[PDB]
Amino acid sequence: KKDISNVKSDLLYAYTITPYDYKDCRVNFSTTHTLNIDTQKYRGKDYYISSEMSYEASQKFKRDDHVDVFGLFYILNSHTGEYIYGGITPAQNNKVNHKLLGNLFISGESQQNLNNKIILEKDIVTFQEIDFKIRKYLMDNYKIYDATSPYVSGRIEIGTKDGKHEQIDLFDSPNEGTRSDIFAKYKDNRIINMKNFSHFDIYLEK
Amino acid sequence: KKDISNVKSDLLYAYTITPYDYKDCRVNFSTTHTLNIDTQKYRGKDYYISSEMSYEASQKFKRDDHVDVFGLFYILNSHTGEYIYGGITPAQNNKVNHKLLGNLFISGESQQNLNNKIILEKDIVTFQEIDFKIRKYLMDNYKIYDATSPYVSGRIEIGTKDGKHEQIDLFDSPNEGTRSDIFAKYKDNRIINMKNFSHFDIYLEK
Repeated sequence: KKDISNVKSDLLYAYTITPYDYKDCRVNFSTTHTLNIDTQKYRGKDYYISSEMSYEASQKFKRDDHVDVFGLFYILNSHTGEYIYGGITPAQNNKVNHKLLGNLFISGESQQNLNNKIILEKDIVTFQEIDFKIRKYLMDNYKIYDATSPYVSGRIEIGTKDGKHEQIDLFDSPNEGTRSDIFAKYKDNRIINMKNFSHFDIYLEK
Repeated sequence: KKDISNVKSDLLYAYTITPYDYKDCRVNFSTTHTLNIDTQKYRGKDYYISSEMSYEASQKFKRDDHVDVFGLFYILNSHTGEYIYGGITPAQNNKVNHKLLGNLFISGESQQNLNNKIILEKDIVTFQEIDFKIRKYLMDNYKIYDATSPYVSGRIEIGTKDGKHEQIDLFDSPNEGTRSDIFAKYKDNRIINMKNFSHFDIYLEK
């Protein structure tokens, strides 16, 4: 397997990044595996976002649909395009604010309360957006990916109102551990409806 | 299976098209499944070709390589991009002319000589380019895809100097029979070196 210090290294680099956050963009057209979205209003002439997704995900969107974008690039220096995986939801029409409830469980420590630290402004959100914001919070506040951090494993659990949980591994660097490898998981464009969202639980093992 | 008149219908439409033929273009960058190539000198500002290929094929090309393009689009009305499958070879440096030798075998007729009808100007060529030129010749001269054509099956056989043959089905319309379906086969970017090329044989069954 891959050694923990390499994993952290990969992730520190990969997630130290500025996400693309564009609201209400029109889908120009679909390709075999991607959606080409108009971001000219934000980035200038001829600019577009190229979102690679699974077939099932893509079929939910068609030419001219209005969409919101939240994704992390896996390529740099790419002309008029910005390349990401998934990160697409139907455009949010009315303004909205969701203050998330959450808890932090660090090995051998007492539960920490993280309520209201993370706020979302969409009713329908991608796991990619949720994942990123939480990781960033953890990186910023707990330096989870620093070489000297004591964490050796951990995950995020998204809890829904039916009592179920969705897990997201926090220390996984597949294949060569490049952004393309690490962000590939977002290609399913998994989304969650805030109305079903309960709270999140983070587990870090020392 | 698919009925023959539908197949011909699909192919008539699909192959009635003007190919993109651009020489000496620079590769801008690679994505997970495509190559983004600079065609600004031919199509204008910000224009590019996007060539989708198999992993193995793509790895043969890197940023800044000079390449020649010969491909058929599978998408229309796509902004500053032109989308195709494969169709990429290392740029041809010196001028060249290859007059191909070939034969036509139509069921119950005598062999027809097709020598020198098809000419190539590259030493290294894609099957896509070879396939297209021959099909077009057949469409133009034998109307193989017309509803009233008598052909019910057939193929092209590319013969190499070692005595081997590569077959290309002339009447295959997979899946929904869209250009995306029919041209997907070109994604392997299969190429042939003219020095190994012997002649081609076409078989049409009535």
